[PDB]
Amino acid sequence: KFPRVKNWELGSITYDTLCAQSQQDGPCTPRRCLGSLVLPRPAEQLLSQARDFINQYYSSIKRSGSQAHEERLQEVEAEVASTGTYHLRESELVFGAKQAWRNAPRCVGRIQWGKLQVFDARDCSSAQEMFTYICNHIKYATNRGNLRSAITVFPQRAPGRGDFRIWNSQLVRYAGYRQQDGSVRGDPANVEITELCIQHGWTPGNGRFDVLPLLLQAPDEAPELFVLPPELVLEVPLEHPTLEWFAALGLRWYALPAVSNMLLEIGGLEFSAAPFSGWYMSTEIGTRNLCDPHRYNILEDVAVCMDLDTRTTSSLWKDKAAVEINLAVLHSFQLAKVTIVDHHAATVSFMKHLDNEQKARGGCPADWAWIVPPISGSLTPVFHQEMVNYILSPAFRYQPDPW
Amino acid sequence: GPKFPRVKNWELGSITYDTLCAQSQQDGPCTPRRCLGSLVLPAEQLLSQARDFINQYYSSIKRSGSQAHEERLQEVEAEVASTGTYHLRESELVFGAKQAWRNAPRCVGRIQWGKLQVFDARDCSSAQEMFTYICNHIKYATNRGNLRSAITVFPQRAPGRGDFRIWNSQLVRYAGYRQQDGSVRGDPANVEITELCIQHGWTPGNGRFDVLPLLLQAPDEAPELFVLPPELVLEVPLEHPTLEWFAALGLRWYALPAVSNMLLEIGGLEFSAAPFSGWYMSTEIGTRNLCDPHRYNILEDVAVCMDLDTRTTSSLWKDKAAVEINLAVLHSFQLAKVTIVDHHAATVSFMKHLDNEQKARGGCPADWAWIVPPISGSLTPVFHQEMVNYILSPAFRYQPDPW
Ligand code: HEM
Ligand code: HEM
Ligand SMILES: Cc1cc(N)nc(C[C@H]2CNC[C@H]2OCCNCC(F)(F)[C@H]2CCCCN2)c1
Ligand SMILES: Cc1cc(N)nc(C[C@H]2CNC[C@H]2OCCNCC(F)(F)[C@H]2CCCCN2)c1
Ligand SMILES: C[C@H](O)[C@H](O)[C@H]1CNc2nc(N)[nH]c(=O)c2N1
Ligand SMILES: C[C@H](O)[C@H](O)[C@H]1CNc2nc(N)[nH]c(=O)c2N1
Ligand SMILES: [Zn+2]
Repeated sequence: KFPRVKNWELGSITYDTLCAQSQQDGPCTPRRCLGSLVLPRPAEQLLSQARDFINQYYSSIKRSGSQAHEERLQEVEAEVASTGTYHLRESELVFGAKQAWRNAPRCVGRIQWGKLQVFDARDCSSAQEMFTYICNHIKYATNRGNLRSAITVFPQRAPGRGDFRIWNSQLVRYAGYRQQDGSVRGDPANVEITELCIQHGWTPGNGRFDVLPLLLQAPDEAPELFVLPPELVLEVPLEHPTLEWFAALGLRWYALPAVSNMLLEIGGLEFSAAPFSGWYMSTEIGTRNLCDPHRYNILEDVAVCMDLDTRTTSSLWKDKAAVEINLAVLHSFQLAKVTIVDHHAATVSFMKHLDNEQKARGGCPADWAWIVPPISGSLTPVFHQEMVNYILSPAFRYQPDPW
Repeated sequence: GPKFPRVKNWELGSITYDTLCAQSQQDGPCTPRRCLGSLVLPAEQLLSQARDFINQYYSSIKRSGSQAHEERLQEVEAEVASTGTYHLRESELVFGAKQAWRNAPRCVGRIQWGKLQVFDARDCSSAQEMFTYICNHIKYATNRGNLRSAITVFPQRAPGRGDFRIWNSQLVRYAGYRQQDGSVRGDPANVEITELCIQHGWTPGNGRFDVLPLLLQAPDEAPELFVLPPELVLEVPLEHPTLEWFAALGLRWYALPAVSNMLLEIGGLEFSAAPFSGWYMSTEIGTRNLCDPHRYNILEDVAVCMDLDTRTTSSLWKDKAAVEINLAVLHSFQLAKVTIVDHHAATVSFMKHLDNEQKARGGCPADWAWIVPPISGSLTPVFHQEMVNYILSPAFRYQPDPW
């Protein structure tokens, strides 16, 4: 019934009781664990998700059962009855947004869950206006390098009609251009998205860090191409504290990590375009983005500059180079005065967050494989921490690509 | 598509469906409501388990349905009916032991499953004879440095009769002495067992690396204490290819990783004392044993020698040091010409193992968090491989400490 969660470093032990407020099923069954997969494959249902969410809200501001709580429940019943749907009040939205981040099992930065700038964008009618909002969000979130976490929430989905979508997977993304030789200049992860921009009229550059434009989609209309004003997009050239040759690799990364393809579910309403951003954890860039074989895959290159022995694996040239790369990122950011958090600091404050959430809620859904960073795993306290994963609502979801 | 778990590799973009999981006759800890994937520990019934394994045996020799097959079946239910247990034929045992290693979701060494040496010790009747048996195992398996995989199978559980048990978790372990100061000299993992040996008559050593004696338990007797002749316990003094001072730390490790407290379950029958052994992956010693906060914890020590800034996380001092320590392990094992495998090579052969298993059985149960190494996760290909975990049989199980 209630599972026992141990830390193998300290011998400490908790019991997750939060996991009973899970109303949504995951992929595992008693017969096989599938917890390592990246993805899945009526008035009544909405009304109870809403009732539950409203109760969560009035609880969150300790007014459960009071006057405004009663009339608000009746307001919702009344609106669903007559229309098959309802709408959120600004504050209610702001609550749900904070809560869906709080509930995200794969986010290691949740210590921050309470500090979130919310832009109400539900009064959007054109892709033009989407672009305007997307630009104010960026200017806000970037703040000359002192990064502030943000979300912008575009109009909810509606059964009569198509969705507001941002086709881009991230507001800021580097193009991936497919060469004659069947190789890739730029980011391999963004090949298909770079192809769409082009087909919808974009003139492409041909460097390895060409910021893609945005494809914005208003209901039931063709998507529209908007170029991001280059001064909004704060980038960081990568140099290395001791290695003078590093900078000449002309490596660089963008400051703002802002996901833009996930759906935000609150009280069983759905928000198909609701981009969110915080700040990077170094490993995201130094390890995944630059060292993944199916990304920029710079490991061999760097290591050769370091003059390490590539011939065998036991000289540990991959690990050696991986470290200098993450190192380079941290220095470069810290030097350009842009918010960055290394994997040690981040995981330490996630242990803290686990402890906060323990006393506050009786648990914390967490996805161990995603919370443990991609280098130096066991070197970080989270490695040694048993974790329970489950789905609480409000939530972010994956949704299908609009095309 | 197919109605079995679909299994993606994200570096390569390749897909497989796991049909092997259908063969799983036993629940693990996950449910649709919550994933417990990351948790470390979780007469009538006999006959059908036995029937199952006999069916497996006959499959493996291509004889499903035949006179010998069905006679063996008749033979087994005769024995159970008459006495409540039954006994394995020699080759049946060899098959099952190899099948339990093949079936183990948390071992990355499984590409070698077919090449294991099975020592039958079901005739053993004393703790002296147990000791002898263990000595031969260590001898054979150590093979002067050219390591050979082995298991020594002692007699099974009996209805109302005491188990054959090895009290030590591993055949070779270093002492852990609790200090009046609060600290621990030696390996803190081994505090209890060290204390259980002194209590049973061992005269303790003084060191960070004192090899423990064996507590061996014949059925229904107190455990007897046996000291391994030093010449049998092959150890590797640690040193660094280039950092000359490392050899001065006086760190060392033993060659033979030999688990000894696991239960081996074949077709219903339970072998409570059936120690097995292989060769190390570099990271077991260099990253867990030596760098864990709750073990030798030598990360700080080493970083000071390398002269890193240990006053801030973002110097990645832990990362740097851990890489040199892992490197020190490989160089030192290579130098002493003792078998070892680094995390890269190992993870590569596990991908090949996965490919093989797909073709042979249609899947491979795999505990992702456990397969992926404790440094350089995403640098090894297993990190990009989705894994299904489920329990097949023959199996190795954890089992309660005998005391
Ligand atoms: C504020 C600083 C933040 C840090 C340091 C951080 C860190 C991370 C990291 C390391 C991941 C793993 C992602 C990957 O490797 O692709 C992640 C995922 C995630 N984070 Fe954050 N995060 C931050 C802010 C936020 C904010 C503001 C939100 C929402 C408003 C958020 C919600 C999420 C979600 C929903 C995921 C899941 C990605 C997925 O399922 O694919 N995080 N975060
Ligand atoms: C041949 C060389 C082998 C290598 C390189 C290897 C590698 C590993 C590694 C790295 C682990 C994880 C250990 C940890 O960090 O706690 C492991 C676990 C395991 N291995 Fe192996 N293995 C080898 C041979 C064997 C053999 C001969 C057996 C038995 C026949 C075996 C059975 C197991 C089992 C049952 C586990 C799970 C331990 C647990 O559940 O705590 N392996 N293996
Ligand atoms: C808000 C926030 C802060 C932060 N530091 N980091 C993040 C994750 C970002 C950064 N670094 C990767 C990206 O994460 C994007 C979410 N995951 C992407 C994916 F891998 F799942 C694929 C497959 C299916 C869905 C689409 N893309 C978010
Ligand atoms: C046969 C073989 C080959 C190899 N390379 N490596 C091994 C694992 C050994 C060595 N290095 C770790 C140890 O694995 C032993 C089992 N690990 C789990 C544990 F240590 F946490 C505890 C708690 C649960 C109960 C059991 N023991 C075996
Ligand atoms: C298949 C596996 O689950 C996948 O490669 C995961 C592993 N852990 C991860 N962890 C984080 N933080 N981000 C990721 O994208 C992944 N990818
Ligand atoms: C807490 C977490 O489940 C635990 O620390 C696991 C993670 N992966 C592991 N993987 C291996 N090979 N060995 C281990 O001991 C662990 N420990
Ligand atoms: Zn699971």
